[PDB]
Amino acid sequence: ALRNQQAMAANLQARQIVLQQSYPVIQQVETQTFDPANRSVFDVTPANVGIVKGFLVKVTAAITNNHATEAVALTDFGPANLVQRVIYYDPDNQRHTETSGWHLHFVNTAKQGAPFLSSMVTDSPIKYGDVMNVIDAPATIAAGATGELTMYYWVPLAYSETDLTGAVLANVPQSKQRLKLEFANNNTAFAAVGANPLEAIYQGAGAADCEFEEISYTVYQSYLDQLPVGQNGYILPLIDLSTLYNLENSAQAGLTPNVDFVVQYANLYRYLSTIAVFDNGGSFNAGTDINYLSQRTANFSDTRKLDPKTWAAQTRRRIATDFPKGVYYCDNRDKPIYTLQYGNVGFVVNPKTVNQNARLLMGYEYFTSRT
Amino acid sequence: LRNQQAMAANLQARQIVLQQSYPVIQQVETQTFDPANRSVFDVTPANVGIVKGFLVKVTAAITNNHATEAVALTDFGPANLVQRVIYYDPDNQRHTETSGWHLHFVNTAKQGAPFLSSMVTDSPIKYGDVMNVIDAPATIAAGATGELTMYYWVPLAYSETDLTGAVLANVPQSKQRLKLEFANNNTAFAAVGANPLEAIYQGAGAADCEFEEISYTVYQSYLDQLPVGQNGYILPLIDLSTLYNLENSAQAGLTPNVDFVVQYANLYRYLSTIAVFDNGGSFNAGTDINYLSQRTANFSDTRKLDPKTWAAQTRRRIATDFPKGVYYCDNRDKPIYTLQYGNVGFVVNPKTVNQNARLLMGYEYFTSRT
Amino acid sequence: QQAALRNQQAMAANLQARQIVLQQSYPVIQQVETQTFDPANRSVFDVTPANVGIVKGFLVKVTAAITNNHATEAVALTDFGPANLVQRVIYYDPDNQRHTETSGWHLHFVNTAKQGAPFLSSMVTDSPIKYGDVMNVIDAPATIAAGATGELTMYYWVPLAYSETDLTGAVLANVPQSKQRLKLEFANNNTAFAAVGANPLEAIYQGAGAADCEFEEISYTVYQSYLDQLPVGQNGYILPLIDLSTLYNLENSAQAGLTPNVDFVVQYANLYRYLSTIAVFDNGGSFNAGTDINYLSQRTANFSDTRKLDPKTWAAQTRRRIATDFPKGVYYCDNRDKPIYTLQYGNVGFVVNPKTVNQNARLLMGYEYFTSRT
Ligand SMILES: [Cl-]
Ligand SMILES: [Cl-]
Ligand code: NA
Ligand code: NA
Ligand code: NA
Ligand code: NA
Ligand code: NA
Ligand code: NA
Ligand code: NA
Repeated sequence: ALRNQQAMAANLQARQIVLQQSYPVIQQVETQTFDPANRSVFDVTPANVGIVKGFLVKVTAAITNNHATEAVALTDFGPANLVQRVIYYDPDNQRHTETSGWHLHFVNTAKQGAPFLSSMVTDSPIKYGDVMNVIDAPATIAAGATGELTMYYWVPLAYSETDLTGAVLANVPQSKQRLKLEFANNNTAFAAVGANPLEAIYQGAGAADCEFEEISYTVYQSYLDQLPVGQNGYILPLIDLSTLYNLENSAQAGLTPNVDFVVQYANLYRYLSTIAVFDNGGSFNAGTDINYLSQRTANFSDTRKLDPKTWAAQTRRRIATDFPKGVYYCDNRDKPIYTLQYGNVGFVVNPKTVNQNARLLMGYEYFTSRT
Repeated sequence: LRNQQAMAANLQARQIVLQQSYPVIQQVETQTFDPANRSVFDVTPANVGIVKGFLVKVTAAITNNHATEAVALTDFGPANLVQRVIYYDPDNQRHTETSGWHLHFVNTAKQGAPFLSSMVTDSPIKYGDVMNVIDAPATIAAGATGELTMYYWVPLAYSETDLTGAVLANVPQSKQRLKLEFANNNTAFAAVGANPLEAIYQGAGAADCEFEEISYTVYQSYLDQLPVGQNGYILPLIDLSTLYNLENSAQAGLTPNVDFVVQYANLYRYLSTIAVFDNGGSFNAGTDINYLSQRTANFSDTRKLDPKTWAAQTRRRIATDFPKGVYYCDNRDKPIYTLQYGNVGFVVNPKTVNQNARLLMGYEYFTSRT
Repeated sequence: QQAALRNQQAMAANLQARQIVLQQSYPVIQQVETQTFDPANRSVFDVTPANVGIVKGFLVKVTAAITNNHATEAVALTDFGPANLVQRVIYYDPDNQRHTETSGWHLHFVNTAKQGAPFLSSMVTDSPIKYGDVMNVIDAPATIAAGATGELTMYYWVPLAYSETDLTGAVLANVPQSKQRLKLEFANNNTAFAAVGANPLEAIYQGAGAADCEFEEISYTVYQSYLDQLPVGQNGYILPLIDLSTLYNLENSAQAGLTPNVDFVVQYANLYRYLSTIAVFDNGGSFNAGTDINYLSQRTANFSDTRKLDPKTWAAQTRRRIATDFPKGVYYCDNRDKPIYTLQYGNVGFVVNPKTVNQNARLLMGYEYFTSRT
């Protein structure tokens, strides 16, 4: 136990020194403009330099609705669905995050404490506001019109700007990293009336005649350069750099009215946050199809069994607003769910109404060691 | 000497408790009723671990049975769904005893923004007021029924990380008492021209408004699995021997252009002060006040400010203004504390004073159990 | 050789004394002066603050009534609007040393940057309880119609100390001999109103009725924030000597010579530790939302850019700092945790590579920095 306490102390000190001595850099890695009808999957090759903290991905797109008369309107996720999936592999080909664009975006929001890169509305007479359209998409695209969209995603390796847990040391000249981006295409972006809008950007009677004109992306890599050297070479937080900080998502089915649907935290990961999306057969409701949600331990005791509005209240304290309809969030950052500290734990949803093809899309944020 | 070590130990124990125990939020009671029959309830919380506070959810349906006239929300609106709250701990010592609106304003001051609100942004992703956590229709038309939702946090512990004021109830045995007095058909509706201070809706149809029903659910927040050491449970004795209370009072006797001073009592460490200028039923946006201040006898004013400048300081604390006639003062970093009664006072020099004018004061403070 | 231990010890002593001062003294905010005037008669004032204890800064309240006397045309707020009620502010301490010397718009943008949101603004929420813009702390009508009179209110915080907890830059004002001086150069009928097609940079309103707009009056009230009842010890008053011997200043400048697709570089001077940088691209009177820029960057002598970004990505970083965008053509850069200091690395420069350059284009730079009094 002394070897550990000292190991953690050494790690923190090394982290603190790296942060004080190195200088942060953010620089463009690659940009590409394309038509997803031609290609929608791209493998970006990050530069191998210093300690890598994450990637900021700018995505723009132009969409045209050529329907003769009908419009389409943004889905609840909208531009967050411009990227369908993101997967990162480090120089040792160890996979870190692999999740959907919508889940990654919701975590970006949770970590910011407000809708990611949004512009807050105030009474200021000075002309602050949505000036630069950092994340933007027209509410509707009428028949015959073309809309322009902009979206940003932060793909994290390091947990934060000050906590390097999960960061990647990329100083091995011949071992490349891989950032795979799978973009939306005409098939995923447009949903007909009555179809499931989960993965779509726009939905409406004009959907069949909507097409992307183009999508463009620019990946910026954030890293620390001029790493401090000491009496043993680079001073590095060994625990930070051998821990993976990942996001992943999965789908669970088998819900029945008034019965507890339990999703066990199946791995021995340290779960920092959990997102549960109740895709009630293509319908996304504002809590009205749920009796309660909870986190429960094998001891059968609930640590937070709450009605939907009260559950939402806790989230409002975290992001200053509510996540979209049917999206529920749970913060476990200070005391991560770890099944080896207490019995197995489960995330619980007791549904009031269950439509055909109902399912819970689970999104997790967690730490785990490489070994 | 000493103390340095007493506080050092208290803080160490607090840290161990926060690190080792596990937080739980649990429903302890729910009830639906008709205020025509009853509006005062005494909730019995569970005696388990260290209790931090209670989240009280209140929902109500209001029917405007008037034939042709509507009513509209007052400035406090749903914050008046609970008229008063009183908490007694296992040792029969009272902590908070205040109005629902004062409790709500403190919840907002502590959050740094309107309590449990949804902030509006340009995000195209559909975040927003999706769940209507705190909600009430702006107006209820003649013949219509409106649905309202309100939440209040009754604190024992000062915060999630500062357990000062928390209550140990894992042992006490004796019961705790959380008393709640709800709005009723006599307090919720104000006629045009009547004082709207304690009401939820005001308007020409008020006389014919009534509650269809009210429901409440109390959730208790506490720490379980308390850490044990040599001498036994590791506990922050100072935290648990200190009361963190909210209290209200009313003062009258205001006259144009004369300093109206409300004295702070001794012994209490006042963290915040709220003063509501109920100018005879009229609530104005500072236009009826010359200035407000906090003053020490023989040391003058530490912050004598015009109303807008006073409001500017508040905008730095809650990112907006409190409702008309509601003034806030933050003294958290250096609490008002006098060894002599009234060695410090809160001042309001009114420009205009209507009949039946008064200041409704609200205080947040720390004080020793002994 | 070494002996640098002195610095280490000096820093510790400075921090200890700062803490003692913060713990023992009591904060006071007090009105020092209020005046109502007609800008046609005068617009420059020199305020003499009180010499009491350690001065942290000044909160300046400014109100105005503007009438648009045009027979038919209206005027509308410029992007800066009421932030241009004060054109320039300059502070001198008792030793007659200059601290902040900048434009009202720059001071206001820094007030916003340090708050983490539009300065003293009222956010909008779904709360049914009537919070909101109740007190109109900073306010100005979006337009003033022909024949109408509009009322404005704006506030500026002129900092001496860096913050309420970091007294770096604060001023000890106890010498009865020499007075401090806070100079305010206000807007007047020649700066506040821009005709259609004229440069709106320094104006409050712009539009077809501008030539007939006039101030009815402007009023200001200066409140001084300071620490009184300073703690004493064996060696007398306990005081953070480094904090009180360091200047925390805001200054602005102007540079021209931009050409399409060529890097325009503005060098940071040596000795100053730059906490933030603001660059306003006054493209010949046109202020655009990034569309006239290829990219912006901060660069060191080594061709090494630490953040060469396209305008929207640059704007994204700013949204993380103030929760919204600064007005069109206004770009912000936060270097608070690692201040730009040309001694730490080679010379450093702020870069703008413009896509389009109109005649009379220029970059207006605003800086926040720390520097030794000596
Ligand atoms: Cl009943
Ligand atoms: Cl005059
Ligand atoms: Na192809
Ligand atoms: Na609502
Ligand atoms: Na009645
Ligand atoms: Na009372
Ligand atoms: Na306003
Ligand atoms: Na003029
Ligand atoms: Na200068």
